[PDB]
Amino acid sequence: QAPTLGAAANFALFTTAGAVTNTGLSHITGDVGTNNAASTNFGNVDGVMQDSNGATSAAAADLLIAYNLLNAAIPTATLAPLLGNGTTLTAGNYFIGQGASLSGTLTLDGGGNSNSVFIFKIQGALSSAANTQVLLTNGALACNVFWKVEGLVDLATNTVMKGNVVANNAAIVLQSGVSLEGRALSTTGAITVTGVTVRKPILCGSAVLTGPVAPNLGTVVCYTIFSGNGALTNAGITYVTGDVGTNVGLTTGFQADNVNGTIHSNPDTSTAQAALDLNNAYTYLNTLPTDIELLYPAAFGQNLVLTPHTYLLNAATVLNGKVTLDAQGNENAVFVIKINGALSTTVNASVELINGAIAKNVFWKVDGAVDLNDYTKFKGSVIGNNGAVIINTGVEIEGRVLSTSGGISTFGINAQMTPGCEL
Repeated sequence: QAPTLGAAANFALFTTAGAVTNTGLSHITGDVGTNNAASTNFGNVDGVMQDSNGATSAAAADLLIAYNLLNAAIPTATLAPLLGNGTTLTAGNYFIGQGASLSGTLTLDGGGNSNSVFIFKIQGALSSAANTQVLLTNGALACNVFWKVEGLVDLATNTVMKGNVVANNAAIVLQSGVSLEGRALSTTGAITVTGVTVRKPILCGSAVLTGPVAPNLGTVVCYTIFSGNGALTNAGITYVTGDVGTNVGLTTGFQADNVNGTIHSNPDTSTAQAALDLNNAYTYLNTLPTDIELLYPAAFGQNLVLTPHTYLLNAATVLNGKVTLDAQGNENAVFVIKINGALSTTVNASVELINGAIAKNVFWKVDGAVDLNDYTKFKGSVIGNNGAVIINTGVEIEGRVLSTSGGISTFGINAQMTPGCEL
């Protein structure tokens, strides 16, 4: 059996004792923390910032247990300290009785068995040369790779690294552009990262993320652009699949032959029922418990990747460029993004879906105005509350844009509802 990390598994970056510091734009999936200080200068992290609390205390204890199992592992072979340079290794417990250095390419080959475990016992420091790459093949999984390092871990610029890097009574330093599918864990010592990507490995018994239970949209699943209260006005050449309308005021500017659906030119029984159902959905989304707070709403996007959870952005939010929603292979995964303020975007902003994520299962609860800037590619169901909506030239929506209250103005857009309507 590979060693369990217990609570330490929750983390991308963790030290039992010391400072945890970021510089520049880093992309992190997993908790970040220290059991005796507070991490500084991180941007948006897909994980909880855990500082000197019950979570870090638990991680500290389980990291110790993990370390001891690593230290107890009976070596299957000895390696020279120069690791990589085109070398391939199969499963084993590898003993290096001095400081080690990674260089060039190192391939870990699973032999067609995803249960293959690779443990490196480094009796000294571990360094890499710039542009070093650790590669996995033939079934090998990052969650089954471990480095037990008795000294400073220092990974050079653009190092591609795999596995759980456990530094015992030493610091970890991850230089510009390091990309780690794995974890940086210290039993005490500082962690310093600069412009890195670190994503905790999935599998090896990690719970499959589902996200929260999706709201029931009721009849508003059949609408694509809808206001509970306020004029709905389109200009330019716009195409819609699904219904459009307002429950208070007039809908104008949509050309019937461009709408695969019904334009409700003024309020009717359908808009009345949609308005009730929109309020119910908003209230449901608003009251879902927050899993992860994204601490920098002004900096949202910039190639942030999210996983199935309920997120809170606790201020007006700007989507700059791209945000990606990663279902991690679970097509039924739900993402809820609660925004406590207005939502606006840059031109060419985008929401992208990977690893099975579908727009039907993405929801945005926006407590304020919604403004989708020119040529934004937006996905999911946006439910705004008390604020005007503007959807600018060329915006593409796979999903819907709804407001409980507020006028809506659209300009030359293409908006197509996601599945659920049965009319």
